[PDB]
Amino acid sequence: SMEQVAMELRLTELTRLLRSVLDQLQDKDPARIFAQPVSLKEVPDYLDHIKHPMDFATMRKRLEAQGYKNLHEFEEDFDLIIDNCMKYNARDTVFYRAAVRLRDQGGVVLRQARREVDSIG
Repeated sequence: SMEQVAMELRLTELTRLLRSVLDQLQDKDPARIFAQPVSLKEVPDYLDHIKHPMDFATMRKRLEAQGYKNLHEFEEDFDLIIDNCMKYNARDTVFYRAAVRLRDQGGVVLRQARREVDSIG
């Protein structure tokens, strides 16, 4: 149907905008601390601590399959990156501190993303 095509075009355009958002957020992680999944070979107890691991590569795979239906879903995954790190790692660590800085800098990007999503529909 044409209605299904139009819905698919909207999903495509949202995907484009989320890819730009994802790039901008990942730039706020210049140390690449959040670039890849925590390795269960290197941190074998991780899943006893963190029930829903997340990282930028994992988000990028979901995005490229058009797996985010709305901005809320995308934000959920970004917040997992930050919140998982702030639980597993202590306050005095470079990991925790990177997460705080990513959260604070990313908030700015996400504030304008939300306006764009709503504005363009």
